Amino acid sequence: LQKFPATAPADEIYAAFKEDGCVIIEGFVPPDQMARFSQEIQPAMEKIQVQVTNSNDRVKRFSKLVTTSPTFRHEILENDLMHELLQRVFSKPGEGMGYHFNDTMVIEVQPGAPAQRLHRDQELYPWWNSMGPDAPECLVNFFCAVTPFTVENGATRLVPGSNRWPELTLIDCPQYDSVPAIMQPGDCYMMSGKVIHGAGHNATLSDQRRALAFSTIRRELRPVQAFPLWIPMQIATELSPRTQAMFGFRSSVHFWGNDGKDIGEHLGLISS
Amino acid sequence: SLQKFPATAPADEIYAAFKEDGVIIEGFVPPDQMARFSQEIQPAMEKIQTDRVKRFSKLVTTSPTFRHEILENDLMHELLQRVFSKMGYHFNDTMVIEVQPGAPAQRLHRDQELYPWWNSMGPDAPECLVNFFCAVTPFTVENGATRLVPGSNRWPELKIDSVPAIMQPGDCYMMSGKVIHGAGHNATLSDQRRALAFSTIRRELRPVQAFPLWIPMQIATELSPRTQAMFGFRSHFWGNDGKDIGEHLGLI
Ligand SMILES: O=C(O)CCC(=O)C(=O)O
Ligand SMILES: [Mn+2]
Ligand SMILES: [Mn+2]
Repeated sequence: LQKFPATAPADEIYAAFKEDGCVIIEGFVPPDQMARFSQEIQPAMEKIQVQVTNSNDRVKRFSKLVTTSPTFRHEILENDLMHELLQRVFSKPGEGMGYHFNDTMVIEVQPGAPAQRLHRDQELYPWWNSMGPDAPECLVNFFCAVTPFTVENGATRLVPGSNRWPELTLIDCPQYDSVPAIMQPGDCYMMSGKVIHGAGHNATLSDQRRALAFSTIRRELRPVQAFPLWIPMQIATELSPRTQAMFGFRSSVHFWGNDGKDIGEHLGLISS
Repeated sequence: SLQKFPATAPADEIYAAFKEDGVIIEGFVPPDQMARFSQEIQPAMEKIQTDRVKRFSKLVTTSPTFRHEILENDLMHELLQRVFSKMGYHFNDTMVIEVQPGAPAQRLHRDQELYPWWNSMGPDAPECLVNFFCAVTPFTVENGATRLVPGSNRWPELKIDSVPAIMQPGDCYMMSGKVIHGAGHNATLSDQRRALAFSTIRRELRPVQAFPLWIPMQIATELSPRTQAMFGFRSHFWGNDGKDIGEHLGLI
């Protein structure tokens, strides 16, 4: 797993991403912004009841971020490097923006919580493993640290070469060896949907491991969150245009449109 | 390699024909519904203007007959369950395409070029898109009936022999995204070939129409629950933290 500062050119960061399916970006989010956001979402996180048994076994998952945290909708969402890398991954010259959000979720592995099974994120699109290691990307998660990731508080366990394996399968597996995603608040891993990984078991006793996941998918795929339905137009009018398209308030013809027109015309976001 | 079945035909006998040839269903939509629907969308279609083809998608808001009768077709869902489910399908688009006198032939294509990676998955790939292309007015060799190619789905690598899609009002052609086809030249002087397209796609795929964002909720409440999920007003995809989006919108 290579590592870059977020001051590094996008061509550089994305090259390691293509090769290994997986890069680490240091200060991908400014640590002051991450702690404002984290502070802002805290009354809501406290209001979440942990379950013990499931992917929600002693894990907090919370997606109401753009509606709850001003720092998220105004500053954290407006990451230029993210869009450079997303552009390079998903977009074709002349087709607009080739990507949108699948989900934007804070995941907090509680203490004692168990190692999540080794999966690929692209198992969500069941057919995608068949196109093989040389398939186009469907999914890229920018899995960010809100609080520190240690090996023992549940840092994501990643397999670096998974990106290029012979047969991408449901991990029916013939090899049935993982590395922790150690990082500091503000860092992030940028992970292909081809990369095998899973949450780590939080062996600590009070270290609530908090993360901020930006799950992005190609324009032609349906997201797990019905964002433009449950986000209010009040918040949407505070987002930048590229961010409104991230959440399905714009079409920025091809998909998610109104008779070939952008849906944002209908919603008032675009005026002729 | 192209078969025709009634609408009383057993859905598997219909799905078995779809599967190997990539199926015609006579009387898919009852002719009297299709007739009334076409009457309701007619003012709005009057209100529309080198390509000499009219396309109209605001069917759920325009037409009570479509909204309440034509959308509720139990055979359309029996077949989509057999094609997509492991509700594992939703709508891609609902369009009235009306080809006008003199309009040229449209280029042959597979509908699944919309998801540009699907052809690479070959002729044994899972289905991404099913179109139920139902005839509103009659289709004839003259007025530009669709040209289709029946075995072109099963081809190893995804000027050409074809069949015209001859049908009466109410008949559908149920067509895989893998099937090559194209509207014909409308050579008539007066025959506006009107058609009704149900483009359906599997649940993991995005639609070209942002239905739940332009169909008003005054309409959305007068859809059956399966038809609300068809249009994106219910839901695991398209949710609200795993919870059904239907709740937050008040329909559940
Ligand atoms: O939190 C982690 O370490 C991984 C989480 C993950 O992979 C998921 O939420 O699907
Ligand atoms: Mn995952
Ligand atoms: Mn077509």
